[PDB]
Amino acid sequence: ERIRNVALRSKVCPAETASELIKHGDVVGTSGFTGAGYPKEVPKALAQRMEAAHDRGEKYQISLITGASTGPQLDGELAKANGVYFRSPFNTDATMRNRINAGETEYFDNHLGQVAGRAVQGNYGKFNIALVEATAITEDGGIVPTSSVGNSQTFLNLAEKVIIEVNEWQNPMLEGIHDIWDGNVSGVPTRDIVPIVRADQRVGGPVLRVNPDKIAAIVRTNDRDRNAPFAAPDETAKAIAGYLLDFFGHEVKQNRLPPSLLPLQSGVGNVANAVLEGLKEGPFENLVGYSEVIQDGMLAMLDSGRMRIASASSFSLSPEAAEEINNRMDFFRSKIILRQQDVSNSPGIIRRLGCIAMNGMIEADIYGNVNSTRVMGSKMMNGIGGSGDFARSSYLSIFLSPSTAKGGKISAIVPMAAHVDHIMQDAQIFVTEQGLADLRGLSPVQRAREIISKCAHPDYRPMLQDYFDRALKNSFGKHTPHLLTEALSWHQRFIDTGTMLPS
Amino acid sequence: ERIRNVALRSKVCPAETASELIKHGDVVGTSGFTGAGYPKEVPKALAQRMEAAHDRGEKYQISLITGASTGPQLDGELAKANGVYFRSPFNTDATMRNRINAGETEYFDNHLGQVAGRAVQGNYGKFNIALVEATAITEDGGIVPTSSVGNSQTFLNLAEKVIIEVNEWQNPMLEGIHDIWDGNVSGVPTRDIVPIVRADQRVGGPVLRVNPDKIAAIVRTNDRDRNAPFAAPDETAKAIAGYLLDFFGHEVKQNRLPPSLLPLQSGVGNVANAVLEGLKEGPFENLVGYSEVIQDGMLAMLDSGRMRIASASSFSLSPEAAEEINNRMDFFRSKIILRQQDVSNSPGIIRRLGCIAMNGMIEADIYGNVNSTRVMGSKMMNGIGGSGDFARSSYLSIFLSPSTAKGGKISAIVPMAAHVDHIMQDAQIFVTEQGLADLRGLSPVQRAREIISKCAHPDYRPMLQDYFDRALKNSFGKHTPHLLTEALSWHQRFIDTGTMLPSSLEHHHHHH
Ligand SMILES: CCCNC(=O)CCNC(=O)[C@H](O)C(C)(C)COP(=O)(O)OP(=O)(O)OC[C@H]1O[C@@H](n2cnc3c(N)ncnc32)[C@H](O)[C@@H]1OP(=O)(O)O
Ligand SMILES: CCCNC(=O)CCNC(=O)[C@H](O)C(C)(C)COP(=O)(O)OP(=O)(O)OC[C@H]1O[C@@H](n2cnc3c(N)ncnc32)[C@H](O)[C@@H]1OP(=O)(O)O
Ligand SMILES: [Cl-]
Ligand SMILES: [Cl-]
Ligand SMILES: [Cl-]
Repeated sequence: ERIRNVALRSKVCPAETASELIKHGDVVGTSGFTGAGYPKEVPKALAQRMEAAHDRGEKYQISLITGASTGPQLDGELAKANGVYFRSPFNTDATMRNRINAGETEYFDNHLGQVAGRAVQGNYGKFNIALVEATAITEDGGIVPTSSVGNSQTFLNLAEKVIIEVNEWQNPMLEGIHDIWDGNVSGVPTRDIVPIVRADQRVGGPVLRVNPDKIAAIVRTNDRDRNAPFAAPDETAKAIAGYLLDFFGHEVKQNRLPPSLLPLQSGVGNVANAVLEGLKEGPFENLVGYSEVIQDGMLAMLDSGRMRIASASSFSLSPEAAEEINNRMDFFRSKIILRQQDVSNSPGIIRRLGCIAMNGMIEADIYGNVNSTRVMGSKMMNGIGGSGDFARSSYLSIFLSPSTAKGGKISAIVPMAAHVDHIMQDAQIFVTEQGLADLRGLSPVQRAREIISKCAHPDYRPMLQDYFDRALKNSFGKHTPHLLTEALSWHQRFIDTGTMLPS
Repeated sequence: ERIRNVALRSKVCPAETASELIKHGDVVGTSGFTGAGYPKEVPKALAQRMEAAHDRGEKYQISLITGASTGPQLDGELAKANGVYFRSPFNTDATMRNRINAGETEYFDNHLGQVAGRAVQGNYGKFNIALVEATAITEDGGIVPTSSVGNSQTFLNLAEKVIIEVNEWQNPMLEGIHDIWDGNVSGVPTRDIVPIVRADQRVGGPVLRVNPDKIAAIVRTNDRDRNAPFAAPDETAKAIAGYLLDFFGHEVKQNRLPPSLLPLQSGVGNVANAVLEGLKEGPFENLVGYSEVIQDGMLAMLDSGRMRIASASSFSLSPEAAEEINNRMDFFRSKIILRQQDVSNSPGIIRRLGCIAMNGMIEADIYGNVNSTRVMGSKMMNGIGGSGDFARSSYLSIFLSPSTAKGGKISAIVPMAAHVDHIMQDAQIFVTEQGLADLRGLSPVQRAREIISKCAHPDYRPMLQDYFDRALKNSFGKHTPHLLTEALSWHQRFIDTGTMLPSSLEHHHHHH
């Protein structure tokens, strides 16, 4: 029995009835982070009732605030129903992405570590509903989270009414893996000092806390987390990993990093995951993770023993990896700590621990400004996520990408980024399959020489050098030379012709 | 006597001789932050010898790393001499700015709170010289800083050799105003918890620490800081301050801020001065500053009790205010704390205290991304400074600017910023003399509607609205609509014609 508090069993009701607690205009905070631990059955019932209401000519939309990305049962279903008027902070569902890029759902991708604080400040409005997935409800009424923690504790604090989905699909042995801190991380200033001084330090307890009087409904569910698999590292990804591992090796040899490196943060995506695959058989032992997420590769690192322990807010496992950890939860449970996302992504803690940040990117310009989010400057991919949290706060900020995209039709190194998420100051190292650019110490024109020569694809490098050389001659100022008549012209060329390569 | 350690008196020597310790190629770390507490006599002597070398075909340049901005005697003299091959992290000297924008001095404007850490990591190379201005040297060889702390403790730690300038112009009773911590803020990980939980909290001691064996020279000096003329509020600044104070008043009446607000950070200038004058007149009490700087307007508030404490790394005072804080240093030393800049600008502390950040800007685009640094995308003004430290970490991030620049020929609200320092996520409130845009809760298209309607100048609003409307119809995606063919075209128009305003001899979509 998952609901171990006998009194709360009287609150069990159908998902459909529970969804009726959610009214047009409601601000709804949910569990869910990188396709892990989001509610499933209540959103589906909601979505159907929304569609019905729209047909009758009744407005029915909500504001949906999450930990980060969710899954087809939540973002997918509600987007199909046209039922979300505002979404924050991070999405990876294709149907919701389409709503966002069509202007049908309003979207703001906050820094993930800041979302709890902004919610408490009231930036999203009053929380009408918290909808949280649980593994179990303890005898004293504690809510055991599932495969993520995210913002669930904050949403439970803020919400007028609480709906809990108790998901029998989730592993009962997850209980104990979470660390939920009682202190003021994201509340009214002055905030508390968070006493984490080692990446493996537990400072909290295993359950979310909530006043039982606020629980309006408990829904028994049975449905799987769903996420995409990662691309098995190809020649490009392996080349990137090789350059980065060589780099770490040199840093250690020059005594600029310990032999066990520093706590590692590995971002979302295939490239970051391939680096981890490299590290699992690498020359750095006793590694520690202090990350936003644990992807397949990090789990692989724990398995090989190269990494001793990993801190994160969530799992981001492929279907096959997810099945792996559940068969072996007793081996992995002691190697993993799942924290609130305002703690995993705390800039104070990230800087204190000296994290190494490794993140993907859409594109960088020749001066090493980075776009993580908006293709051609206007079309959202996923969101900034915690990449800003970690890039700015880290000891070393590394960005990783194939040098081209769309089968060579796009250069990932451009004259000017069409959108900036990470400024020059927040990016020190760039790696593509062409090589590695170490920008420490360098002015912007010196950054450009390194990025162009080390990272750009041979198809595009002469064009980039041509832009830079002519900018140096003709730019308004020479500190960060640009030709404004053509800075964004490669992007426009792609829009116009389907390729950044001239005819 | 300012040098109270007898042994160190033997290292006193003339400025010119001290300057000979600095060699071509050297990396030099100096005191100096917002025009306060930078060395003066040794840089002047160095510049002379640099020029003399150059005249004989001999190379002589240094790398100059500071706290932040310095003044004519340092950045000015060395720039005139063409003596600086690399400069970091922040400059406001006009001659040095010209070297930077001509490509004669390489420049990187690091986040001010990060500079110490990157120096310790080795990003600037090995420090050959630390050149630091002092009020006094204590009996046990402690170095009492002057009108700023900046990065001086880190530079003293890293440098192979140390030169101290003891400046008798600086009031002796500055001793005690500084708080220097020996804790690991910017050293090798894992770093220490910095335990500051109140803006008035001291965690360290009154002196910089240095192994006396590294002190190669001490120079007796007597010269003024750069006390920039008071920037008297004009009507634009007063309007901006008016909107901001009205906003604060409303936040308090809605219980989203205490009647004592939260610790305040402001940049320097016209607008900040108007805001400080407004606070002195307003309905708020028990104010607290946690900032980079002490500005003129604070002294009156510390005097009256309106402000209880001001934390900063430096003084940023007019001649009037600078001489008044001197004649009353016994009083003001109890009301002010000067900290290392890696503590004044610590993101963890700024967030913990819940600072309200109020910063200037070159321009913002319609979606509320902010340029603080690079005019037309390529020409450096001053540098990012601590604006990223505070904007990102603050409880509320506010950007304040006239809606136009260059006598109306530039719009400070543009289709696309030519350079970005602060992304949308780091900017919640915009204020111009046209009004205040509160962007909390808003998507980028919603941000644009508020920025265009509240902040843009009437001469530019129709052009902005036209760009936005056509972008909404034609952009590659509609999440942050752009027209890449014309996104930077207002900037190019300024480069080519000296104005962003269009000619009616040509078609423009908003004219119809
Ligand atoms: C600690 C917080 C970490 N979180 C974050 O960094 C969140 C933001 N980052 C991200 O979303 C991902 O890292 C990125 C930026 C999408 C990169 O992901 P990744 O390493 O898996 O890259 P990958 O090369 O596989 O490309 C992923 C997608 O982006 C597309 N893409 C990547 N670079 C692109 C570019 N320069 N232009 C256009 N599309 C691009 C790529 O085509 C693919 O989309 P489709 O499958 O074709 O629809
Ligand atoms: C806590 C750390 C705070 N530190 C920082 O914010 C450092 C970065 N910020 C800064 O340097 C300043 O806030 C800014 C952005 C230069 C604005 O300065 P300010 O608020 O005193 O405004 P002000 O209108 O006086 O402008 C300063 C200069 O920039 C120029 N300027 C301002 N906006 C401009 C624009 N949109 N286009 C071109 N020039 C512009 C202005 O003409 C003036 O130049 P001059 O010295 O007369 O040749
Ligand atoms: Cl650097
Ligand atoms: Cl801290
Ligand atoms: Cl917000």
